[PDB]
Amino acid sequence: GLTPQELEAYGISDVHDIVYNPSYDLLYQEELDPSLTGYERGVLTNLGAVAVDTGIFTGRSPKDKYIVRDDTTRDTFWWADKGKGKNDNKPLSPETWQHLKGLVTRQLSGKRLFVVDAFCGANPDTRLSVRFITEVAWQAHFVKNMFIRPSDEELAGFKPDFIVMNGAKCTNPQWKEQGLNSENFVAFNLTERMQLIGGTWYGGEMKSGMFSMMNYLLPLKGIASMHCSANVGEKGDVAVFFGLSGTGKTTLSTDPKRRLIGDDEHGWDDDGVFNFEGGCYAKTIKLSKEAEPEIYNAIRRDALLENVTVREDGTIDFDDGSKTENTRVSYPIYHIDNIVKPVSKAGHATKVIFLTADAFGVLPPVSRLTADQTQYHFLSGFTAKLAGTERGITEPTPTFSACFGAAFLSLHPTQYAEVLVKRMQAAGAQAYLVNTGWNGTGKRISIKDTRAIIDAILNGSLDNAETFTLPMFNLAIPTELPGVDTKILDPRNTYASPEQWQEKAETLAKLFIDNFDKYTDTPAGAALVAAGPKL
Ligand SMILES: Nc1ncnc2c1ncn2[C@@H]1O[C@H](COP(=O)(O)OP(=O)(O)OP(=O)(O)O)[C@@H](O)[C@H]1O
Ligand SMILES: [Mg+2]
Ligand SMILES: [Mn+2]
Ligand SMILES: [Mn+2]
Repeated sequence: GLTPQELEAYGISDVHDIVYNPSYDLLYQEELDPSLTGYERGVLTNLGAVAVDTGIFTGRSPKDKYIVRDDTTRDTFWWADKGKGKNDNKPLSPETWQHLKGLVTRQLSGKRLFVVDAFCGANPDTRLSVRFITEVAWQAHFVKNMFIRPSDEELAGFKPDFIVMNGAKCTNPQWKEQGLNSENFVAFNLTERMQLIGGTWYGGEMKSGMFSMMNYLLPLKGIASMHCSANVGEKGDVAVFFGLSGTGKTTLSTDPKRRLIGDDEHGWDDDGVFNFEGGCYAKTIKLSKEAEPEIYNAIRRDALLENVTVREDGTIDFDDGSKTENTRVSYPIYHIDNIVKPVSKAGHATKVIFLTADAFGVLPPVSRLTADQTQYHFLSGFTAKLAGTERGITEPTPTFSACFGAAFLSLHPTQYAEVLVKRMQAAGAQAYLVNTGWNGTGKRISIKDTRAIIDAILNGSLDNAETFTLPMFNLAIPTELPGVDTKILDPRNTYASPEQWQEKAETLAKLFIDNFDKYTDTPAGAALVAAGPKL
């Protein structure tokens, strides 16, 4: 356990009630306490899982993310203001940090506090020992699910390496005078080894905050740090699935034929690929028990639903995105039946899958990448969406996010690329581009077809298939694949003619070219242009 004087050390005073390492049973009764008000309230669903609303913030707030610039961070961080590409790593002063710390520590003072000790990183040599402090039971539940739950033995010798103080209920009235974005804040200090959260209740800030910290510390020690899911076959063949939010990393890694290593966040060291987390954070929008039975089955007692609409009878409307499109459920990883255990890690990845949801309907469902294309597409980090749907228009809107996760990058995209390539080359890994998004049907490729594509990548079918070169993007695509619909494999087949596809392909290529130009300020970047799409 821990004493109230141990919290004083952090600046939190007069804490009468400390709930250290709350059990799942305790979190359940806390959440369902009928006297809770506002966003603290949990409701019990017919699936046995507790549902909560995360408040005004139903996703991350990258515009409120700040990192203290000091002698420890100055020369290594990928700062928002240093002319090295757009990012959310906005510099914060030590003085302004101290003000934010006072807000949170005063807010947590005199309150009933939940303290969750956990690990970020499956390996003792590189894991953070994180102490999370919160005044909201469901927030403690979120981190219990999403971080590695220490054994009783590990708890006895637990020494925090990082402190996360969640003061969601407090705001910053000085934000205007302090040059900040809003009264809310998601702040990091690498000198004091601390994250502070104010204003936003969204639990994801804690998950993505610690990921940002691993993304900083690990590649500085030669370890790749990756926004990917990962799984392993019976033979010990490991695959990682990169991709932006909504591209299928959680959906497609949850494959009953494969043992799940992890959902979202992985390191790659001398020994192999290892999960940072102790749980999975699935999307539930339009969730289908038939399409995703394993994810659906995971939704039960100890899972935590977010922003879903719950009917009066306790049933959930998974289709209802009224509160948000970003409806989620966290659950501890063992809610998945086939997982790597007791420790979430395996060997070196030999299959590297880049997932993308191409709203432009240009990209093939699968193509095997060249070495240079792998690098080009990794730095590009493309996905798109239909932004106009609620208005009855397409509005395909592109996102280029370096390393398929620029939002969590603490170092230059190039540093992530370099270490990924080093690990890939030593392992003889191969890379694949998968479009889990749209084609000329104006509809998304089915989950079934995509799963059958993944099967073909993993089992070697794709590697041994006859291929030809898709024009413009110069992508090796197969003529056919076992278990896959042949028509869809060539992105041109779902339009009236190849020329209608070409119109869209030219548009998309120009976006890639315009976007990549920022990487050409170096000889290696400039050399990668040849691997990109060509008009
Ligand atoms: N062909 C397809 N392949 C994969 N997912 C699909 C497909 N068609 C529809 N989907 C839906 O797209 C979403 C993919 O979301 P998923 O949870 O895998 O995102 P993610 O890549 O894990 O993102 P995050 O980093 O935010 O966790 C799900 O809602 C899934 O039901
Ligand atoms: Mg996911
Ligand atoms: Mn007192
Ligand atoms: Mn993610």
